[PDB]
Amino acid sequence: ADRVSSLSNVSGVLGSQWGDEGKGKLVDVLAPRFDIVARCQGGANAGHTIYNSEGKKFALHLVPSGILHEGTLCVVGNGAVIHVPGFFGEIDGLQSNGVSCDGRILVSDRAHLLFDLHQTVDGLREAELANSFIGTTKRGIGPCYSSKVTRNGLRVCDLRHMDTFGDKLDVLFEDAAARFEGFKYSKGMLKEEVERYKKFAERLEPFIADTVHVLNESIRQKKKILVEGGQATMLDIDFGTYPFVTSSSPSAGGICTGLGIAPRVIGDLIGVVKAYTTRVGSGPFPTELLGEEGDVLRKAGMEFGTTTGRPRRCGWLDIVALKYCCDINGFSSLNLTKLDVLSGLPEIKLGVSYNQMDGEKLQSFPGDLDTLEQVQVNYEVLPGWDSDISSVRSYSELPQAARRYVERIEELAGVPVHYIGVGPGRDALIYK
Amino acid sequence: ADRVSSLSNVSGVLGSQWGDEGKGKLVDVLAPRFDIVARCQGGANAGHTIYNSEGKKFALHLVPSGILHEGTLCVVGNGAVIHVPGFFGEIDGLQSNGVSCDGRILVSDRAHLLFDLHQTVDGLREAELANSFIGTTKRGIGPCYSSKVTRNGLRVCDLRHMDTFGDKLDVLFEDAAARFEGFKYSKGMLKEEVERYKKFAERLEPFIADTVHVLNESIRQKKKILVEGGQATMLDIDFGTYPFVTSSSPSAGGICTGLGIAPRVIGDLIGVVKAYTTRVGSGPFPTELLGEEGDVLRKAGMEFGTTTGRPRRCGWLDIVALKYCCDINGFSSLNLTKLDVLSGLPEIKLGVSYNQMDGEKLQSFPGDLDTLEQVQVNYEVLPGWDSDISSVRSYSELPQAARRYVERIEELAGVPVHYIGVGPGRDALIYK
Ligand SMILES: Nc1nc2c(ncn2[C@@H]2O[C@H](COP(=O)(O)OP(=O)(O)O)[C@@H](O)[C@H]2O)c(=O)[nH]1
Ligand SMILES: Nc1nc2c(ncn2[C@@H]2O[C@H](COP(=O)(O)OP(=O)(O)O)[C@@H](O)[C@H]2O)c(=O)[nH]1
Repeated sequence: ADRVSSLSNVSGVLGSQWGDEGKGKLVDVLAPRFDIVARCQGGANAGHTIYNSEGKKFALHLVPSGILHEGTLCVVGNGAVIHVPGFFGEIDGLQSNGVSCDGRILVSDRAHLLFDLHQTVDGLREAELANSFIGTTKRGIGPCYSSKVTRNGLRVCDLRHMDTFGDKLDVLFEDAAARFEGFKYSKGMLKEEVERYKKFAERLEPFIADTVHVLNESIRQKKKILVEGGQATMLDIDFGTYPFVTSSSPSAGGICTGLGIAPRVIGDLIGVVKAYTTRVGSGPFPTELLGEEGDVLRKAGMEFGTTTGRPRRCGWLDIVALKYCCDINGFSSLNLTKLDVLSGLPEIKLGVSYNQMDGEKLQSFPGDLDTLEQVQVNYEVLPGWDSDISSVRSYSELPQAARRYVERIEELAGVPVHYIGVGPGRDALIYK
Repeated sequence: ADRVSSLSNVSGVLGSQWGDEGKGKLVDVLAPRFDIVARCQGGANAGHTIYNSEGKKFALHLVPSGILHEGTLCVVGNGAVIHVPGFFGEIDGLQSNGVSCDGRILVSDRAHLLFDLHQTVDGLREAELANSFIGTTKRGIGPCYSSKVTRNGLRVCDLRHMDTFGDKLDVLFEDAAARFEGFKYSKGMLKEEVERYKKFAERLEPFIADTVHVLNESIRQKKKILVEGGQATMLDIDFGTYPFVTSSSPSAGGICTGLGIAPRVIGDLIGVVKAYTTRVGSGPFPTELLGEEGDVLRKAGMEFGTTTGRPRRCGWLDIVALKYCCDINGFSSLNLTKLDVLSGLPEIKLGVSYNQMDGEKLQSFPGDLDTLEQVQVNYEVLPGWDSDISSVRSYSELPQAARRYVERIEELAGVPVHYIGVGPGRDALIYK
């Protein structure tokens, strides 16, 4: 079961559901076998939680999970968005925990910039909207990618030319003001922003590097590279549950557009499938458990915001969406995480079919929410088990009902399971 | 030289420079060998020009170039943006020219909608800006992709639920008004838009289909599919000459995010490289020829807007950019087009190296325009020729100086040339 040494020159870990499946943990385990670990999409809005040898907790945002290994180079691709202030704060927090970052992190010169501006703008949007509620989710991710699409946003390369940075930054400052009256843009406030990032440019300079060239050059030199997926594909701007999705492309296609590598060079793709689904926030949720069964999962899995402490909605594993997701990415294998959370459940259901409001079986996963929010899920109950498995390291040591579980999944999904998570620890992973 | 039968289950044609390289022509020639031809990115803003057997001129916008073959199904992927009014106008124009479209064109339900709104908004932007000039380029492409990223835009699936379409459309109508004072949004004007697209929904209905499912299902059934690239990768939102680029991703990664297919399933990728570069509009142009040499190319190649008649800037083939582009996409081969345009030139230069403002050779293509607009190109003059080759069908029949040309290119680029265009006609293509 040498799964660690079976991976190709260029491999990648992708989330196959919604929210946090625990990709980081896997990336941390597989990282020492790779020369480079790169984040291709998203911003610091995410948050991978990993633990070292001593059991020390680490919560990453932008930095790839491979940062805990000396011989590994972390890279933030061009597909990403960087909130420079928060970035350095993240760096400082790692440097104080004995983890050096100097010369071990590359920042794509082609990656766009997320200013505090986008953050306040993001907030202004909801303030007037139907009123999305309670949560300091001032993640200016949406607006930043918009500036990018609009082509009026700034990129990392701009910090090398502070001369023009001024008249390049005021342009989107002026824009935002024209839109919201809750923004005045003082000419004095602009002066600061320039002098602020002028200082930031000094510190960030050694990190900047031609991400596209470096990566491609690396491949020519046979350097192994593991791509860390930002979020899940069900959250994808195109394939996810629109409009309830992210403005980024968490799918496999995104690793090409976010890193600048050829689709032909991408080898194995491990899809992280949590034993049960968890959707954070409003949106369609077929397998959603509003009853005690959901409460049991939530507490056991600790499905609560790392900052907000808000409970993530839970439910049974959705195979319909998973199968659909498998096709889109073309996963070589899968990492079935948080299996230890299902312990204690007498019955564990699986969403297999999708019926219409009347009773017609759908051949594929619904695009529009109109049809999706009105579906009749067809479950498949399986024998559960009452046994703490957070200690099982070998596959054969698992309960018969638990083994039957992964097997039924890999059967319906079509893709085999090579990793089974039974604990948050770096050590808590079973190889199949 | 059975290049037509060498292509994989899923192949694709991509532009490797800027502007129009003549991808459509190739797609039209290769189309009859494929079961499906699909457009993965962009909107009607493009415009592929192809000719049938009788020599009839056809100018496509959204519809893939494979539309001229009966046993071929054209597909407009989820990555695209559809301006429904213009679409039907394009359909009507094809139906009158004896080309039926009923049941031969699929429209992705997940593809976003480009309303006249985005068109007027796009215009409002430039009106107040530094003043981009003269040109009815009211292509609301930029703003539409923005609505998408913002997640407040509408998609094709919404037309199936006109009930909510109303309150879903007014949302971005209200938005635009808040931004520009040159927009008032009459409640009466909204009423129309709803009743307009309510009628459009009736006509478009038979075209709509789950693009993602269909395509993937097709692959499972071994149906060949050829992807038609929208524009070129040097125009890519991430990899192109930002900010002078399009809001879409014309690169290979884009065919994944635009169609919903696995990166592992994409086979051959033919990169269309015109014999000389042509950049339409302002932006960095290293190999730009402002002298007579440029005028000769422009007239011979007919480098003028199909609608605006404006002359496209011209120059020598840029190998630096090409090589850089080759890596990003991973082209299996290349299609060297418009070779017949180089006839008459005593000398033909090739951009090989890139020197700094002082004299330092760059290892890679520049990201920021600051450095790019200030480079010293290092050419490589080759023997030209004075011979009308618009009649040469075999490779050996070409002039020695012309053959030496393609060979030096495929040598420096690393990827072989399999197609050489010597005329706009369907028949005017040489196989190497
Ligand atoms: N109990 C348990 N927790 C796990 C397991 N795998 C991962 N986790 C935890 O689940 C959370 C996963 O979300 P997070 O890592 O923030 O998101 P990611 O970006 O998808 O990695 C982390 O806090 C992990 O330490 C597992 O097998 N069992
Ligand atoms: N002279 C000449 N014209 C060509 C050749 N191949 C294509 N063209 C024409 O060049 C133009 C290329 O732009 P177009 O095809 O609209 O753009 P595309 O979107 O890249 O296909 C078209 O009008 C073609 O008919 C060639 O080998 N020689």
